[PDB]
Amino acid sequence: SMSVKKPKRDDSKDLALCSMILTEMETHEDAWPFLLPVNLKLVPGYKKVIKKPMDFSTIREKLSSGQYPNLETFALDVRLVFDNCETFNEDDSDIGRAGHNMRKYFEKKWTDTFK
Repeated sequence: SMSVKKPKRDDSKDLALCSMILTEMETHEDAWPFLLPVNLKLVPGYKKVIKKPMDFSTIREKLSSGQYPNLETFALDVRLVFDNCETFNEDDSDIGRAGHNMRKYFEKKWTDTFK
C-alpha cells in the first residue's frame, strides 16, 4: 500500500532474457506453423473464429519496439499463439502436435529462467 512495498525484484535483464527464449522458440524445428501471421485471405474461417491472432514474428516486433510493459504480458502473447492453435487444429494433426510440443518447450524455459 502507500509507502509500504515488498523488496524490489531485479527486472533489468527481463528484456534480454525474453529475447533469448523467443530466439530458441524461433529456431525449434516445430516452429514452422507459428513463424508468420496466418494468411486471413487464404485460410477460410480464421478471421471470424480467432479473435486475437498472434505469431512469433509479431511478438518479436512488439518486443523490439517496447510494446511489452513487463515479462507477464510477453508470456500472455506466447500462450495466445498456442491457445489459438488448439482452437483451430485437431490434436491429431501435424500442426496440432506442433502446438503442444512448443507450449511444453516454452513453459520449461519460462520456469527455469524466471521461477
